[PDB]
Amino acid sequence: PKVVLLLTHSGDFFTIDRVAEAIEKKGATPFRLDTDKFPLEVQLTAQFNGKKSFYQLSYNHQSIDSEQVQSVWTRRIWQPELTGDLDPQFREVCVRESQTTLAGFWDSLRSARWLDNLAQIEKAKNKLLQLRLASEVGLIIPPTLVTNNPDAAREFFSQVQGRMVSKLLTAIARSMESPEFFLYTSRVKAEDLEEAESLRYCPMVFQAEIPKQLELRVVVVNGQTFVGALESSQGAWQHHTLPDSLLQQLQIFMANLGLNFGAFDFILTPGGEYVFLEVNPGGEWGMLERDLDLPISQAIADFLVFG
Amino acid sequence: PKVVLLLTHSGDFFTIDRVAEAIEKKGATPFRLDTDKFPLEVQLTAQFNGKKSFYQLSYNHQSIDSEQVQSVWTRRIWQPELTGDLDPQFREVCVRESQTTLAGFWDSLRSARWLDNLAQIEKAKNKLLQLRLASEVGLIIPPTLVTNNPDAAREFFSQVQGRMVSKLLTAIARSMESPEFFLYTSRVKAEDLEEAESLRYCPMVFQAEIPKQLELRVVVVNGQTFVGALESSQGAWQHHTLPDSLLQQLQIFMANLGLNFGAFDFILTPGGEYVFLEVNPGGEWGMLERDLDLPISQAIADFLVFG
Repeated sequence: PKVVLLLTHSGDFFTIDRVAEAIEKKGATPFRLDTDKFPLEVQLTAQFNGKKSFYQLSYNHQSIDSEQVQSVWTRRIWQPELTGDLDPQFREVCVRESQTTLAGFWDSLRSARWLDNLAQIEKAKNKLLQLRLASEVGLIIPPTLVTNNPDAAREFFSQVQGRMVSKLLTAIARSMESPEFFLYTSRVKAEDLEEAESLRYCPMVFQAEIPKQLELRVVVVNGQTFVGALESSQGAWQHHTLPDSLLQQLQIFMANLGLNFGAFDFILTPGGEYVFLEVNPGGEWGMLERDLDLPISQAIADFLVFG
Repeated sequence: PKVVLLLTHSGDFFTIDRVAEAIEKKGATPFRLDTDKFPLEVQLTAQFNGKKSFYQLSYNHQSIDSEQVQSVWTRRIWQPELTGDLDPQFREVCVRESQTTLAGFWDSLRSARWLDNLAQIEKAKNKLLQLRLASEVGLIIPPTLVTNNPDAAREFFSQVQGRMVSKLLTAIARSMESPEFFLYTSRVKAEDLEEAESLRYCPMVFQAEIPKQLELRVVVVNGQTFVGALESSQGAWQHHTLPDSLLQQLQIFMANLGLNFGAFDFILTPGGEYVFLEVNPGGEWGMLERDLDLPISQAIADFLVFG
């Protein structure tokens, strides 16, 4: 009942600092676990006899056990950082046992309050489920195809009435002066071919390019909503008010993903329709808070320390 | 409402044949999807406009769409078979988009009856959660340690009263005359060191060796139980009756994993105590059915076609 576990990457700064400070101003104690640093710099131990099976965690000369953890913040769950040119089977077993051990430790925290529960996060990461559920709840989506059939993709390029089509893929953005990195959906233009031997029969996600006057970033924390907008014309986030009908749909989308935290990307078309693009793959909200003074970290701390 | 989807590996024979035939004797139509053959030989397509977003599946010149699927049998969910010496980033994207596309297709079958639902299976695969839950429900487990702290492992070797300790790892068994393969937990004896540079800080699972007069394979299908035993002394499965107190604990274990199908490994000690070892990692039941005429496939077909 005495620490808030904050799960991040070791190269994360602004968002973790704000949440961590908001947590201690509330009276609680945060503990930062860089998940990329397991297993090289983090030790986990658990013993089972049918007694209590609790876990002990050590990281940077600090240590906690699982009954101390009262809430968990899933800022970033990263794959194990493994250094070098390791033999492939040794590597495969290290990575698989590391993931298994971590999953064992997350299960030992099942009674803490999670923002958010890992099973929800893993499911919600899938863009195809997002689109299916968004359209079911009444959100507008861009026409979208997933296929490993080149014929079906060829046919899809003709049904987008007459617009461009892009391929979609999650990527990491790192440069741009600031020393932080972001997860974002890259959009390469689709100009066909049958090459890419190494991707020949591999499925891809294709989506109709939609015209925008605004990009929206909608961050929802436990029923609080925080909205930034960018004017689009090839930026600084600006305030924006969403209609309540859209907010109600977002909550139904969010409760069907089992999530209490979400960052959503929308566009507003010239015609004025809100189009859902995706749950932002990195849950990225730091620019909103600083550029606009939106107290997102406070709402995060509030959920973690008081529900 | 017109096919039972059977998810297997393309090198699976006995178990899929029995279930498939039991299904058609009931009046239903099975459709075999070898998941290892996606994406090279299986085509998946889905289109989203907010209309219906259904999926089309083709495999070996047969095709179905997701509204035809009434039930799904998760015999084997295998990673994508990818052939060759592919460029690592192309490979990484193919594999990640293949998994994403498959997960999209499984979501489109969310209204069919699953044996078992994939979220349960993925969670239940974790041996550490199995042990935690087994001891909570009152099943006896062998003393077990997971750690990447060599000191903690050293200490564990002294607390097993005075028995041998093995390391545990999931592996694939393929030879032994018969042309099928099995998932099983390998047990290498623990004789320490600080080498294995490639596994130096990597967690491992250590377990006290327990004496056995019997190994048990307990297969449960929708509240029906099927038990095989092997006499241990360095075999042919033989009948065995479990006490009802153990059966009640198994059902509580199974309902806490959200599973309607499970293959469990136990040992019976010389002293006569049933010790839980693990949910059999491959759900392996084929030898039981043939060596002992236990109608496991019939119970599987029955669940899939009628609930």
